[PDB]
Amino acid sequence: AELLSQQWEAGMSLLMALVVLLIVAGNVLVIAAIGSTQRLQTLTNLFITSLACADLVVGLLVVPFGATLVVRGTWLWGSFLCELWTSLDVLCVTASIETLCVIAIDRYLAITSPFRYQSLMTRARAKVIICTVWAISALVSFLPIMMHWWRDEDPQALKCYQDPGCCDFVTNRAYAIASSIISFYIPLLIMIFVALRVYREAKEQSRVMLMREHKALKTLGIIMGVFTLCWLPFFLVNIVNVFNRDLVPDWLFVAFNWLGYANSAMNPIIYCRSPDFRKAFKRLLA
Ligand SMILES: CC(C)CCC[C@@H](C)[C@H]1CC[C@H]2[C@@H]3CC=C4C[C@@H](OC(=O)CCC(=O)O)CC[C@]4(C)[C@H]3CC[C@]12C
Ligand SMILES: CC(C)CCC[C@@H](C)[C@H]1CC[C@H]2[C@@H]3CC=C4C[C@@H](OC(=O)CCC(=O)O)CC[C@]4(C)[C@H]3CC[C@]12C
Ligand SMILES: CCCCCCCCCC(=O)N(CCO)C[C@@H](O)[C@@H](O)[C@@H](O)[C@@H](O)CO
Ligand SMILES: CCCCCCCCCC(=O)N(CCO)C[C@@H](O)[C@@H](O)[C@@H](O)[C@@H](O)CO
Ligand SMILES: CCCCCCCCCC(=O)N(CCO)C[C@@H](O)[C@@H](O)[C@@H](O)[C@@H](O)CO
Ligand SMILES: CC(C)(C)NC[C@H](O)c1ccc(O)c(CO)c1
Ligand code: NA
Repeated sequence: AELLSQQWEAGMSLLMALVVLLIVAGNVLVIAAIGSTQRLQTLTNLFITSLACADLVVGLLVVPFGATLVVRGTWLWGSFLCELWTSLDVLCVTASIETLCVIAIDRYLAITSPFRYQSLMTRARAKVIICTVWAISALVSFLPIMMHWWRDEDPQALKCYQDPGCCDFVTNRAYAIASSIISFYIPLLIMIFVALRVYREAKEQSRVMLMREHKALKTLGIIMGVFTLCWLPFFLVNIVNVFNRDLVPDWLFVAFNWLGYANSAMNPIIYCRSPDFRKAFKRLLA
């Protein structure tokens, strides 16, 4: 009884601390490696840094908070922090997929208009892109949440909003679909379309130089495909719930959300296909 709890509490607190550590280590590495290598300060990696910041925010803030909830069984941090926690969660996924769109666009341009691309893309402009992405993302995630557009009238819903120990995120059907379409599905579709255009013009192509490039593009390809596998199952279930809560077991809907959080750990590992990243990872770790 009370032993079964202690075992679970402490073993979970461990797995959580491990994930926290892996995300936070992995992404600090990426930021520092780009931060301390002129070789690796390309325009494209500015977008990678932005992406790794998003994952960093999942490691320091999203996952710790969510861990305390999973381990201890309730929300211990009050109303305001619960909403702000939810905000940051939605914020991160949105910035992540929007940054992936920028990256696929950056690559499409650089590959079919290398001349137009050169005279257009500068450092001051890649900064503007990155902030515009974070602004759009914060707009679409904070405001509806802090304005309670996500709330429902249900008895269950109000049971939970009054209770300070509840941080369930029970939303209405409108917010569920709007949020999914605006935060995930639309950028997901843009990023697919632009990723297959990029793959067309990739095949339709000094040989050593082109192999090294296509290695980098596949890396980016993997980045995207894995982000899509980690999140697509959750946003599919998010939708289907609105029409039928009986079609998918609750535990799996929770699982799928964690799979999402887990994606924050994967990019630094995947960037180990790069010799340049790998040399900077070792040099840094001292
Ligand atoms: C409290 C929550 C909402 C988190 C707040 C996150 C933002 C304030 C962070 C996340 C991504 C960051 C950006 C990620 C990458 C860059 C690239 C970087 O480009 C450079 O001009 C210097 C890099 C170089 O040339 O070596 C400047 C900071 C900037 C715009 C960062 C500005 C601040 C951002 C938008
Ligand atoms: C809210 C959801 C439904 C929209 C998801 C779309 C975004 C992932 C992408 C699509 C096109 C992208 C835009 C493509 C081009 C630009 C111009 C870009 O470059 C500059 O403005 C620099 C020029 C300067 O120096 O002033 C700023 C970001 C922005 C709006 C990008 C922001 C992110 C956008 C809107
Ligand atoms: C959750 C994130 C949400 C971001 C919050 C919105 C802020 C809007 C962006 C912004 O304030 N800037 C654009 C950022 O590019 C200002 C910068 O231009 C600033 O640094 C300037 O003072 C100098 O560039 C000029 O000397
Ligand atoms: C970018 C995110 C944008 C989401 C914005 C959607 C806001 C829609 C407003 C809304 O739907 N409600 C008001 C909340 O402001 C709640 C109602 O849906 C609900 O309370 C009842 O009418 C139920 O009985 C369902 O029919
Ligand atoms: C509210 C009750 C929720 C209780 C269940 C919480 C599950 C904890 C989530 C977690 O950390 N993982 C399970 C994820 O389902 C492990 C992941 O790190 C794992 O998926 C990845 O390591 C691999 O997929 C890739 O190597
Ligand atoms: C329920 C909990 C843990 C806050 N998950 C939120 C989930 O990660 C999520 C992320 C992004 C989104 O756009 C939505 C929209 O329903 C939900
Ligand atoms: Na509550």
